Amino acid sequence: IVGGYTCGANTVPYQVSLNSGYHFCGGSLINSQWVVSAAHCYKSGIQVRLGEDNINVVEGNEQFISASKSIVHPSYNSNTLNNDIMLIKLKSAASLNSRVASISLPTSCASAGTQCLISGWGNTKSSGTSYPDVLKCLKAPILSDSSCKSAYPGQITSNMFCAGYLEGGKDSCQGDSGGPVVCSGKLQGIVSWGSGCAQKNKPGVYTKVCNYVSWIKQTIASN
Ligand SMILES: [Ca+2]
Repeated sequence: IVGGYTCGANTVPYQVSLNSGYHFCGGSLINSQWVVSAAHCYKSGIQVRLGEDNINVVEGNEQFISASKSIVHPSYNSNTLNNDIMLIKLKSAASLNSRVASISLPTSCASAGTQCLISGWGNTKSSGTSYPDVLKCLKAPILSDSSCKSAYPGQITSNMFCAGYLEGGKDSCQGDSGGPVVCSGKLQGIVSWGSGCAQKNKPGVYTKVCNYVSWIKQTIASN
């Protein structure tokens, strides 16, 4: 997260870190057994780390649970990033309390102008590289479809939305991938892609979670 703020420990209780020897992506806990992330975050041997603030220090609220199975969206295209969503099942159910909690799925899509919270452990610099140990947060609005398409001609599908600031300086970034965009207590987006980070006229692009609720529910019901 570039141009954000330190969230505070366990203030984003649905945020998870996906670990394969190291943090590599975010995700969102949506029930005791399941995490939503980006399909571009797929790999084998994932450990889901819940209850994290400092990802390099054991601070007392962590639950580390291996994934039993990952399900990339059936129509994910890794070239275009269309349908950039994946479900991850935990081998055992997480213990839920106020520091580790699920986030609700949307029942309606969010509109441009809605304010959201984007979070993660990704790079905090728009030029060069600095990875934080503690969770970072950014409040940002959803942008209009027309501004999003104008920013990224030929690239924005009906399964994507832009959020952030056209002036630059405030965005998600590498290592935030897969993490949440939460608006009015609902998971509306997944950190997906963008041109660099925090660049002028190049806002963040997010997977439009409301399009996937049917798939998520039916997949959980049978897996
Ligand atoms: Ca920790």
